Amino acid sequence: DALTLELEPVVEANMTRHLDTEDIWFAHDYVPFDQGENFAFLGGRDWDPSQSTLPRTITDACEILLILKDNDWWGRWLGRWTAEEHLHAIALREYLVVTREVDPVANEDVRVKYTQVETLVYMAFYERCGAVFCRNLAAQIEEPILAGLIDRIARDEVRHEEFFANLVTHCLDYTRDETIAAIAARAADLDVLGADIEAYRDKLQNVADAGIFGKPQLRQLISDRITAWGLAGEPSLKQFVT
Ligand SMILES: [Mn+2]
Repeated sequence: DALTLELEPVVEANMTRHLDTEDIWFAHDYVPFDQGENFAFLGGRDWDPSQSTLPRTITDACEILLILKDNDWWGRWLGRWTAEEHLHAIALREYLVVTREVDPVANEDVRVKYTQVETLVYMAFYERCGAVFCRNLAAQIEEPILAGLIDRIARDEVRHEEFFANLVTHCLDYTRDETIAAIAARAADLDVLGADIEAYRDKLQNVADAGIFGKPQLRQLISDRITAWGLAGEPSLKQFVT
């Protein structure tokens, strides 16, 4: 269709950029397997609170990320983007279970319509949320392995945002008032990361209190993203700009 055909040269240029500037990392390289130990089923010991040494703010933030991450040139991009997201989820899970920093039972227990433009706009904001969250988190982590891991993730999220946001720029050029309306509607309705997670109210409040991510960070990044599209004085969006 017509939008897909408009976007293909932009998808190509961005895929080309993303590949030529790639600096590939592996989840397994950020996991201190030497510290791992058998659980009680295999003759070791089960988890208990004494095994966790990281601040609860840091582990709450990581559990939120993990939950979110677990859930044609364009096809080439979606496949690449998907694999990067997946990579993040593996690294986080493996770090967490090897180090025993959280109760692994909790996170392993099986018992517990958008237009195309609307979708690209949503993803640009959502990746920017990811990038701010992981940047702020990495900056508060003193444990160097984990700090390294989260910093890798943050750098990928910057790249994700750049890619989606560039597609949105081409949408603003091809089909302006549609794109603006989509930005207005997302700006009004976006919530903090993990707002949809059942029973995470306490964890969200804790990561907000630490300044990693909350309503103030969300409000500012929304203003910055609108501004970065050159839309800061656009009449229907000035109410989301600080
Ligand atoms: Mn991402």
